[PDB]
Amino acid sequence: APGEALYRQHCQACHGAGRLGGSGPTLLPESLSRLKPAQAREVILHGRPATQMAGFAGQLDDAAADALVAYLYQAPPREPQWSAEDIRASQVQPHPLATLPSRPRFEADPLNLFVVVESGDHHVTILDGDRFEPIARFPSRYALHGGPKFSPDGRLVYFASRDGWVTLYDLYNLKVVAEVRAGLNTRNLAVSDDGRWVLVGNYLPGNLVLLDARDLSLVQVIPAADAQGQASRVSAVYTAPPRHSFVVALKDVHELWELPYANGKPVAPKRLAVADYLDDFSFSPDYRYLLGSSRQGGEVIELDSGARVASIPLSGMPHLGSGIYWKRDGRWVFATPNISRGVISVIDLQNWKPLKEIVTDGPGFFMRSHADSPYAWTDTFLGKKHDEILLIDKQTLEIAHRLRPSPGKVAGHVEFTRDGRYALLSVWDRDGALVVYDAHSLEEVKRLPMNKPSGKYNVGNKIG
Ligand code: HEC
Repeated sequence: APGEALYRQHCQACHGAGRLGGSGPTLLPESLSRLKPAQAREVILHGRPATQMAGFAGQLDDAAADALVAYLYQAPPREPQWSAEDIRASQVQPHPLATLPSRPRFEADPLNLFVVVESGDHHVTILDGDRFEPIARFPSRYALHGGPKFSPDGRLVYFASRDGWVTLYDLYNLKVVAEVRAGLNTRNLAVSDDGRWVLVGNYLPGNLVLLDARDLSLVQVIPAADAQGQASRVSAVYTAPPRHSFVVALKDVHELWELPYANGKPVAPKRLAVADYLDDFSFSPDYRYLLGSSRQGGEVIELDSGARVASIPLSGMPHLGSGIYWKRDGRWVFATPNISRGVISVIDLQNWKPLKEIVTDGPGFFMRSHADSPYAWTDTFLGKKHDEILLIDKQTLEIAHRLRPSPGKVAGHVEFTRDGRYALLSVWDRDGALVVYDAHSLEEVKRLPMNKPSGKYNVGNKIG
């Protein structure tokens, strides 16, 4: 085909042999699932503003650009592999933990640090959570995915990237400890509650990759396949601390997995049959129940027996993974945003009966709160109107307040300081910002300019 030859001559230098990546990102069909071919075409011709991807309009014509786009989105004749041997060969260890002191090199409170993902230019900022000033900034792997995870004591932070790279960062020494490429297209990762294991959930290959959390060395590649042998992508991996287990959502088979690690490296799944494909898990506070979205509403499964105990039909497809729990009149309640409709659904835990449907302007994506806050903070991140953060009173279940940090720009995602006194909102824009708010007065206290900040993650709240 003409695309391949054009690719070798003009592209392989940076995007690598087989489109696996190199200087530039991986360019497999899975890698480009969020990039429409017309957008890829414009990137190839004119480049990406303010990056190392320059335009090629002067080197190739319309037919050559179309040929290249067609090649990038075409499935290869055989699926690319990423073996145990590939994984081990990719490990690097610039600052092994054995060689580093175990003392914070800074004066900021280690438990109030924010890890801030700067997705516009693929950097990470480490923020002093009391001064709201950076103590470190470093370039990350391209297109971080899934939000960072922490070691149990909050000293170490683990990043996963779209194209399969895992990064271990030591917050005390402000240094990259190790990196490894666990797959070719990665969904997210999870850290065991005893701090020993990293479990990586991959789309490509369809597998789980188990790493030693101290140096990102390979422990075992676990192919994702149901009991009948049918291959599957991993949708997401989660930690269930009271069960000392990983819980795995599988994209393409009627199974979900629990991998216990109390007795050692979690290499053997306990398989639980599900009636329908189930991903985007949420866990009840006691981790006895799993709330998932089925390909057909919400499904409540008991983890031990795997029995389906209740079904909750809700408008549109609710984003159960982002839902949160709190006590309202001395009884657990659960609230979830929605991907296609503009509503916040509130469910009663005791009976799994819906309590109230709070109507909003548009579909949202994020939800957060704090023991010290009387509101649940959410958004309409996915709607046509999307510059407002909504504060839903935990008791009245109504939008009590609204926050509009940058009128006209996408506002979304909220994280608090460890004591809940301040809330940090992201304006997801090239001319974006991290906006600090007093969580009780609700007034803007500070604003940090950033290129498309996405999530920020408070050590204290993430490990508490
Ligand atoms: C190195 C100097 C490169 C060469 C030669 C080519 N590309 Fe590239 N490309 C490169 C980088 C560093 C990046 C990432 C830029 C960023 O956002 O930080 C890219 C990006 C792309 C993309 C977008 C991928 C995405 O995930 O959004 C595409 C579609 C792409 N590049 C295609 C492409 C083609 C077809 C090339 C030869 C014709 C080519 N690139 C050359 C680095 C480099």
